[PDB]
Amino acid sequence: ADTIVAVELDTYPNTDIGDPSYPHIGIDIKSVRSKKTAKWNMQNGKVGTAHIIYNSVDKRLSAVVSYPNADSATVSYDVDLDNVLPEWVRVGLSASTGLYKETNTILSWSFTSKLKSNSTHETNALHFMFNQFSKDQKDLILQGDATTGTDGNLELTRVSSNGSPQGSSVGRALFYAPVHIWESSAVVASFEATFTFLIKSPDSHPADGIAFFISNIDSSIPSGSTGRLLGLFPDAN
Amino acid sequence: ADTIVAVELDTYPNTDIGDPSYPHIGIDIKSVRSKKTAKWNMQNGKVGTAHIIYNSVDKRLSAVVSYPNADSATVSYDVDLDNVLPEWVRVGLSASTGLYKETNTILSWSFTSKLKSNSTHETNALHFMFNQFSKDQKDLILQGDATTGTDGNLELTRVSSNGSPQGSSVGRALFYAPVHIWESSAVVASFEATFTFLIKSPDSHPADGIAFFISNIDSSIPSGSTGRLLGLFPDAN
Amino acid sequence: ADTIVAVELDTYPNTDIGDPSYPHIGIDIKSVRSKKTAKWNMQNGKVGTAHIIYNSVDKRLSAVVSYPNADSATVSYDVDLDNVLPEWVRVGLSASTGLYKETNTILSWSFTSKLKSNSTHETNALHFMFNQFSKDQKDLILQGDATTGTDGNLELTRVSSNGSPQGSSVGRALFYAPVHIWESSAVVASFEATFTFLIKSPDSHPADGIAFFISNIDSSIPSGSTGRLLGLFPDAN
Amino acid sequence: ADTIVAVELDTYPNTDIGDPSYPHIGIDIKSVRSKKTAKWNMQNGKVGTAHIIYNSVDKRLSAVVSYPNADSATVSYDVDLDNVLPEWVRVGLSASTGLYKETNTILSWSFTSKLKSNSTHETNALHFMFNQFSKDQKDLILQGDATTGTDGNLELTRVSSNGSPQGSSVGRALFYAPVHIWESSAVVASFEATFTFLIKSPDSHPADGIAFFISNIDSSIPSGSTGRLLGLFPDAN
Ligand SMILES: CO[C@H]1O[C@H](CO)[C@@H](O)[C@H](O)[C@@H]1O
Ligand SMILES: CO[C@H]1O[C@H](CO)[C@@H](O)[C@H](O)[C@@H]1O
Ligand SMILES: [Ca+2]
Ligand SMILES: [Ca+2]
Ligand SMILES: [Ca+2]
Ligand SMILES: [Ca+2]
Ligand SMILES: [Mn+2]
Ligand SMILES: [Mn+2]
Ligand SMILES: [Mn+2]
Ligand SMILES: [Mn+2]
Repeated sequence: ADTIVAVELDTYPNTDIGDPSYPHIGIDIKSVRSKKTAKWNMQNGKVGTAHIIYNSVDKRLSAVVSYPNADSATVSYDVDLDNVLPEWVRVGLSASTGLYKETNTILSWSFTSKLKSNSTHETNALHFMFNQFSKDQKDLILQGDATTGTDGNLELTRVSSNGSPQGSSVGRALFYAPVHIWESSAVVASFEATFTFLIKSPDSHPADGIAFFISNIDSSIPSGSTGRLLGLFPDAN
Repeated sequence: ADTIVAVELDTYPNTDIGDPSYPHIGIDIKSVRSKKTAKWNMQNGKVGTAHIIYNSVDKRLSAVVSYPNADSATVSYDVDLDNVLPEWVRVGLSASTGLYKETNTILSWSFTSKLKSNSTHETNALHFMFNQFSKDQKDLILQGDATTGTDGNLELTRVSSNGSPQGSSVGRALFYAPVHIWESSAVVASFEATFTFLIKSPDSHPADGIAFFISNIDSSIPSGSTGRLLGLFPDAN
Repeated sequence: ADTIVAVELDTYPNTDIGDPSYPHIGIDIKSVRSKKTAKWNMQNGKVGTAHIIYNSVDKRLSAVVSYPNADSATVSYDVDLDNVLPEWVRVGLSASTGLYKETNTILSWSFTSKLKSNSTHETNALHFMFNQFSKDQKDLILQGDATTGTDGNLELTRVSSNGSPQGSSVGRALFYAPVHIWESSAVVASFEATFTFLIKSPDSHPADGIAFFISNIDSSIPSGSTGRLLGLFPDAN
Repeated sequence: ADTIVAVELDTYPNTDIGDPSYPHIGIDIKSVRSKKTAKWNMQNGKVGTAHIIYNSVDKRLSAVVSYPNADSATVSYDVDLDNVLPEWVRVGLSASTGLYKETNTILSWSFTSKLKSNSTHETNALHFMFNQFSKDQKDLILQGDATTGTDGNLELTRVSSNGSPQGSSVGRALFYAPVHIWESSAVVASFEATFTFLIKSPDSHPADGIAFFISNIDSSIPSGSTGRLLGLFPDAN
């Protein structure tokens, strides 16, 4: 199986599997059952922003999600990524819908990674910023129903030509190049991620959510991982 | 008086005011009596690196100092800078010598600051990087005995033409422009600082140390702040 | 007098001093009589973008102004800034109105400067990005009628509370810290500037324009430099 | 065949095919016969730096190579990359040796790319910086004799364990992710590349050289492209 570390923007409460009984953001370490969550007052139809940060000194993964003029939800968790992820990984965005749906539109996404090694100003860095997604985005690996082009945005889950979301959908987008997330002889390693999203739900409740994730290089969507599994996990264990 | 927050690379143990009995790095919040320290195996004559980081989500100030192929000293401390520093500040480097001395040479210094406000991708940033210091460095405010030019380096404390350090010296270098370190309506604020130094001590023990600090805009060297006071504090309270 | 190098977004044709007979962008070297201009199809009421670039290898100052889905105006000019500007300067934005007016609103502004000196990876850099202007913006020097705060934007020229522009107005905003624009022993020096603006003209013709400029550190608005002079030049020579 | 645009640091004069009769840097557009060259006083055994720049406004490709305290060679050439390369490409470094040899060691390599599209602050960027090359560098595609690890450096051509260069060698290193070098609806596109190298020649004359290149995504070393062809071209046409 794959190794996943993720920050979920969970819109649908699947209390049977651990979700609190309200929209929330959480930190998932190899399991859809978040190690820690925070209430999130999701706003249907409004553009929002997520900020994820981490550094090997504090060994603390934190995320902040917010909407213009509104309280922001925050969540942090102590975790040493050296003990969880392989040295090389791929970063990406994932979303899904089940019985209930929503649009999982990504307007922009940026990522920065730095590795300071045992030497004088010897830093390795990787940075990419997407504000516009073209039809043939060769530096993105699209999996499942994810597509680009429609208004220059990234649609993680399927959306009909009229613009309405589809249920039972799952999509992901990973940056093409592998990222060196940590190293034995690293003095300091850190990364920062940001993305703006538009979750619009016409029907009853919105579902199922969007997630920023880090995984093994050769990761792919687990079968039947639509709905509650957010296109990240094979089961709800 | 001034408001100081500093990370000190203390080379001389003044146990009579709280210093551990050995070279150490510490975090000073308005007092030379560190709120927290960590043992530092300073290496006479070798070039070292310091990394200081902070973000408003974790409200945790951390620092890492190291030398090539050698264990690195680390220290962290929970502190909300909103409650301690004014909204606008100046950032700088400080050093001193007392009865015993050392060179407090700075080979490079970089700083990055970011403020994410309540809006879509509305970030304000400031970044500067010095690898070479010229004789007439107009974007630096030099105080006390600090000078630039000698090999394109920054000498915080006085050094004779032959190259030997002087005792009873105090110097500082602050970036010219004020930095917006935090704001009431900020979603995320963070800064990162790095500098490489060369502490060389000919005589007995090395003293007194170097420090990265943040202060009120109009800060200047307190009288008699040579020695143990590191050019930052008026007294040892 | 001051030494000015500027890229003007000239909205009012002052043909008797050399302006082409239509809105244009031009490059001014110590004179409001542009060394080179390009027709600019200015769009009243719409937000636009300006990009200014320069590097010491090509010794070529270029600018591009554009609006979403619209042709963009471009202008370039060969000029070695070493022979025109002092080694240290300040960068800023300037605007004015005369008999006719317009709003000269700045929504964001970023600047990057790099100096590569005679050494291994010895680069000095300066970077700032403003997307939000606060009421007490301490890192900006405001001159004339320039103010910040109204929607978090920068108003270069006077605007009444109801939102209508005033005539006979002149304003400027300069970054606080001096910028090292070039150095005798520099291998490569370069800068890049970007700002989005909103020029709205209720009355007859729009006037007078906005400009990005580089000047001697102690520059201030020349008396009577409203109107055609764009708050940059003492006269029309 | 492949589409190549390259800046060559040519150490061996193959006057038979157009080379000036001395070391030189040149700009190659789909042919080893440089469209333009500049004399280069290459220095055996010393670490040097190369800076390549380009922007779609001036449509000018420039390069600067230099050594500490020494004159630097410069070369520029007007060329619209839109008319020569695919929209998507890969960037890399190439080197070779023939009868005569040299080490083609890369100490560091950084690259920055930006695409400003028809919208408000809608920039796409890619940036990577290598100062240390590890044994298993997964984000680099190594072709031919290129290897990493030896002192954390990148050896483009073969080097015996004792440290001496081999003749008849060819190697390349390309960044893993495709780069979006230009787009029909782009307001401004630009890139910047930098790398420090160490060319050491024990024998007679040094040969054959190093080159920074941009090519179609699926590019590979042309057969028999050792020596004068710098691992870039199939023949000397
Ligand atoms: C012996 O005490 C003196 O010297 C030490 C070391 O230099 C300083 O810390 C102190 O303030 C005094 O000046
Ligand atoms: C003498 O000719 C050979 O050597 C030179 C220099 O090494 C190469 O340029 C050439 O292609 C051949 O291999
Ligand atoms: Ca759920
Ligand atoms: Ca002490
Ligand atoms: Ca005019
Ligand atoms: Ca040759
Ligand atoms: Mn959940
Ligand atoms: Mn101490
Ligand atoms: Mn004009
Ligand atoms: Mn050649």
